[PDB]
Amino acid sequence: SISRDEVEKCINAIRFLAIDAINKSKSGHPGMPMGCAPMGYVLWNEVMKYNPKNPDFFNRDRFVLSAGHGSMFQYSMMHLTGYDSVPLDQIKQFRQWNSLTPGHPENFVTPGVEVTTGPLGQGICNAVGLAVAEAHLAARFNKPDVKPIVDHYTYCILGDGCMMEGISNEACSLAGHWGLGKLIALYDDNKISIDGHTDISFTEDVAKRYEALGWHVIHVINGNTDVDGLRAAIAQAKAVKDKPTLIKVSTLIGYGSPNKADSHDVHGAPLGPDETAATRKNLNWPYGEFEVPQDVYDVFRGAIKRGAEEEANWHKACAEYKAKYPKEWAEFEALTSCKLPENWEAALPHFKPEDKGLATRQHSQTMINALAPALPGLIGGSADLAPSNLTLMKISGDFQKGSYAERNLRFGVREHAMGAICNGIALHKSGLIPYCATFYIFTDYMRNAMRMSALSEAGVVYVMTHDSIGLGEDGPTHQPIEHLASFRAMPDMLMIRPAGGNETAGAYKVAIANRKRPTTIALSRQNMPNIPNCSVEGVAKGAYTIHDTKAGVKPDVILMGTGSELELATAAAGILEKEGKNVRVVSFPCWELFEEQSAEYKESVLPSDVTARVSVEAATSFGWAKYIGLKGKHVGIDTFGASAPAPTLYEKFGITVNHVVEAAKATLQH
Amino acid sequence: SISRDEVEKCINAIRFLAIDAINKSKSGHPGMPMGCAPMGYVLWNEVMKYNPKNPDFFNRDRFVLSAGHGSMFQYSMMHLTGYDSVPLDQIKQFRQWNSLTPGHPENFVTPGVEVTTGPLGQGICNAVGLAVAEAHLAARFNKPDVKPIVDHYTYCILGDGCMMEGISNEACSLAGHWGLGKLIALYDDNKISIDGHTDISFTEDVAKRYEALGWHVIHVINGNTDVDGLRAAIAQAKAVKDKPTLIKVSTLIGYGSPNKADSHDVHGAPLGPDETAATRKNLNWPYGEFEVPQDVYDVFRGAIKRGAEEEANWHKACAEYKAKYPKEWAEFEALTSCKLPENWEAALPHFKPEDKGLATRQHSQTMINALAPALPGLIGGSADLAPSNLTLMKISGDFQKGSYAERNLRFGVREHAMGAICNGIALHKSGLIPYCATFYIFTDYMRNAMRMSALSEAGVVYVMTHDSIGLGEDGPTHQPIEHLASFRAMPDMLMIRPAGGNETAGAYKVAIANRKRPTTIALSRQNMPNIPNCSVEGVAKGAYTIHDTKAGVKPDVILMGTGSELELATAAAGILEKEGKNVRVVSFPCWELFEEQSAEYKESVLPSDVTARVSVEAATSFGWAKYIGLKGKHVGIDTFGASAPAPTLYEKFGITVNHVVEAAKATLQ
Repeated sequence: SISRDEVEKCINAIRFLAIDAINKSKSGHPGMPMGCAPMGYVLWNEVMKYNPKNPDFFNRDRFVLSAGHGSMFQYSMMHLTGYDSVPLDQIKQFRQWNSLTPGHPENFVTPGVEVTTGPLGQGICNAVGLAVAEAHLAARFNKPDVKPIVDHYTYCILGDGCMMEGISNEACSLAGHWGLGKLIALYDDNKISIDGHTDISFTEDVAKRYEALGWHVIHVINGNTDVDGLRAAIAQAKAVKDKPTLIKVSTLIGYGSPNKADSHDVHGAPLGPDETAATRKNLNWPYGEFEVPQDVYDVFRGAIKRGAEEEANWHKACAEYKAKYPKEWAEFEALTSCKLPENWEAALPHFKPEDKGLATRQHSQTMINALAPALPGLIGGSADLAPSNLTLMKISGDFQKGSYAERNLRFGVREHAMGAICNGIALHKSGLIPYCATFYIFTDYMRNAMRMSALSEAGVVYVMTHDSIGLGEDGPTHQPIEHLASFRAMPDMLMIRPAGGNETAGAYKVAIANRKRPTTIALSRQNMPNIPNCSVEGVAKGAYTIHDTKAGVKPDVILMGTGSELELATAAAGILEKEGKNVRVVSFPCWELFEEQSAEYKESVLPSDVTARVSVEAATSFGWAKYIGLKGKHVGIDTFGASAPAPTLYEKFGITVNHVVEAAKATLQH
Repeated sequence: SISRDEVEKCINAIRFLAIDAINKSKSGHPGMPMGCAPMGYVLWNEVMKYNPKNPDFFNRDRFVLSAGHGSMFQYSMMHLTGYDSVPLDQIKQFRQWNSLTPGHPENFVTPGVEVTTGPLGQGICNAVGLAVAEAHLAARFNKPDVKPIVDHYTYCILGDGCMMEGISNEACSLAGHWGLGKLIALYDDNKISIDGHTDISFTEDVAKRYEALGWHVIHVINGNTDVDGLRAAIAQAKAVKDKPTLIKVSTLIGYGSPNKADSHDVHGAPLGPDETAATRKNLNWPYGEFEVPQDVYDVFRGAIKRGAEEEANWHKACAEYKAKYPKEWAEFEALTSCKLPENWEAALPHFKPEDKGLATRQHSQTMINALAPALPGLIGGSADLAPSNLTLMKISGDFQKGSYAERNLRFGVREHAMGAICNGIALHKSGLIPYCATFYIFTDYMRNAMRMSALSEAGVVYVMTHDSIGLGEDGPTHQPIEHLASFRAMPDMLMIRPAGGNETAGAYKVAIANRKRPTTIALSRQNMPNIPNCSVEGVAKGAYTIHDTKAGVKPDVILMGTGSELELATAAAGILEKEGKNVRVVSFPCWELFEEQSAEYKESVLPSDVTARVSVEAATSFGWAKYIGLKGKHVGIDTFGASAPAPTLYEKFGITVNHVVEAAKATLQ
């Protein structure tokens, strides 16, 4: 198909597209793309299965750049191979306003970028999730007597920064435990990022750690010019079926640059005009700024016909599968379409006040088991112990090596990777709906992956038990206080705190409907009543009125509560009513959804001329002023907790009916 | 000396103290204390150097329980050996209100508990930092011709949960790289250690991973009864001087329980009455609830006399060192007293408006260099960032194997472990004042360690650059939005966002003064002016007035800003004044310190009858209603950012002088 000199020319086109883009932006990271260009050549021209004119081709191989600062690498490949999202005009707007070439790769901007990377380590974990999705669907759907309808590899390029982050060890431990033989990680072993060389903080035996994790390791000593060995390494990775593979590819950062190759300076600053001149000379490249030779395009643009044929062949496979297995095909199509099934929502049960109250962590278990039969894509699990979490799907077993069709995932004590792996599962874009679960307090371990769900529009459902001092004796290491505020402040993340059974159903209904935005649901250890007028529909409104003393009469005072504290507000209202006050009780399960309601709706709940307002929530008062104002009062806890039984903690910290009444009286004086 | 039989008796006394305590509390984790009891016997009765009547003995070995759910293990040991913080009556109040025996070990509650653990993985990291402290002080102060004045080991017990958490791989990578030969980690390898999960989720070769990280590894195949082998393992760990040692100790969780040993049930629920009587039977233990046999006390309480001797010997070594090295001794004593040097605060420079503006990340570099010569305990560094950041102390070099006396630490891309390591450095209680640094956005990687700083009353200074969309082109993966709010909400963490040089000095003055509470300082990429009336002292008030149109006259509108946005408030004030308004400008560098002021002070800054209020900050509106009210307006950004040059981002997102002016006009109604 191609000569060694024309491969070399193709390799250098990748290099100079990156270099010239970063010179023009005056911002960015040329050294990694210069070192990785040979891998890009092999991956995009010889190995990966994809359709550049259809980034949504179900059975494409997935590529993730975990080393996201090297974004000009991926954009160079995508332009070269004919993706319509990265024409040359977009290369020339790297890092500019409203370009499709942001500084770090972003799935939500650029068709053909699978996930969002940049924060180091996230990408490799997302790749693990993408491989889980492939393995799961392959196991559930492939039949032995016809061609496979699910069969693709997951490729990830990562560097020393990714290898230092603990999240990567977590995820790679899991990938080894699960035997994910279609995950292939290419490690850019170039001895750098931002503090000199790596002999300064990073002298561990990375290949030996990966063996310890259950990976197959292959060493490419010369990733600068050994294209044959890169091809051979990738073939050997494919022949190892039962373990993920790490290809350790030694490169020179900034390869080509006479003066700045193998330096820290080429990591995170443009080469600049002088050195770019010298690099063109040194690599014998006569082509001008952004000018890729036509023969190089005729090579890379071969991906267009090759991808069209791959996709046509997969359609052939699917037609033949459908012929023999129409029922299974119909299920595969309905799932992978990402359309939610007709009537799934009716699976959710309803509660009456007469139903004896349960903890919302128990309601949540009810919801998971109600939904799993209705939602073929529901998949997930815990970092915990589902005894102390209640998050298993009774209809399925445990996902493991040799039982990849099973739907319950056991992450171990790996919160951060669990989140990022879930991102990958959702962003496979095959209709899998990932939920994951731990104590709410341990959201602090996994905060960046959770933010990546919100940024990348990945509808992960975060099911978070033990939401407050209600957990009791484990004490303030385990008791959330700031956490609700922290997620309310986070853009594009729903933070739902249901009070009772209906609102827990309501919380899950919103979470499932939000395929493109994550939902965190804060759940109690302790029992709570089913309060009259709490509803499924009320959750969707974010805040809704559940009591007025007198219909049609403006409240004297508004009491707002959430979750386990809503009952303090309803009880306080009864007391205040007996003194002749007109009280409105508002349940506030989701602030974000209340802000998505009309002005008229928000005013109907919280009339602007009623400033006598109390909020109650076993969490900080921080943020509450948005609704309680300067003249209102919060009943909660703004300090850390303490180690004691929950009923003692509620009394000692003053989270009580009597304090709600006192506060209501204070706000009536203003 | 002691017989095998008397040892066994002592081991069982640990087991039953823990079991009986957890039965009474009806809450807790007996399995790990039952499996680790032999290690406890060896460590407390034979190996560790400590004074149970002086938990502040400078040269004590440090012990950290990383597996913090096993807290009754440590409390049992402390009680048996004579610590006055854990009398029997406190054993009987495990997990109760205001006891000295909280569910997880807490340094701020119980003298003799060194750090706060429970969140898995934190303890091993904090142990790395305690080892760093010891290695550093030893290298700075020990002299080759007299007995050392710094010489102690750092012991950590950790389990499968800590081993699965990424933070521990980060910290153990650093400990290997640094060759921390006085760190000895005892790994409770009790598979069924849950979660996860037996041969579910966790099948990696932990010993091989640790070899990869540069550790020496020892296997104790029978941690249930091989006391001789545990003794030998610890001796071998001490003989390896140039690597941290992992002793992999195979135990049966719940050892002694005939029906629930080696089960998930015994991990995190009390044995209960039936299984406790069975265990009493199975272990041939006749003694009643909380009854430690006197002959077991006479063994364990030997720590009193041994501890007094150890501490007297250390005092002897100190007298001999002082005789020959009186200057160096004076320095050691002043540092290790934890008292801050008189006049250290004078080291901070002052700025005036004609001084050309700089980025607060540059001001912070100035402050670090001003303080380092004045503060002998200043130590710290960065997570792969000191060129973009600017956080090196020019008076010292790089902490590494062979140069432990140096004060700049290079953590690599390991933000979470950096923070926990720093907790350990602080909580060595030897005067070291740790700072650590990264882009503010990456606080999300390290959030639990930061929260542990606040809970544990550790005075770590978090120096966080690139605080906003002012960073520009890296885009929304790197641009903080919710971060200021998230730290404002965190209990007992100061979140300071200085505007200009004076406030940067004032942020550092606050941070260093606070040896028992952490400070996070958010710093800009971009330059900003030195604004008139900004001051060191104003930062300590948290919010303060920097402009009024007319002395004596009540504002019509109050503009409040922080950091790089304070200039937008001052410029907007001038425009509004030219129209005829009276304007007050308030700088809001630290919300926490403002809330510590008197009601009269708060009212002096934010008069209650003036409700026309605008806040401006390149961050979310969330939280700001506390000061702007329902009628006020925020100029900021509540969405994620975007990848473009910073000036473009400020204009597109509406964070401009003109938007402050328009917002102010809207609030005036």
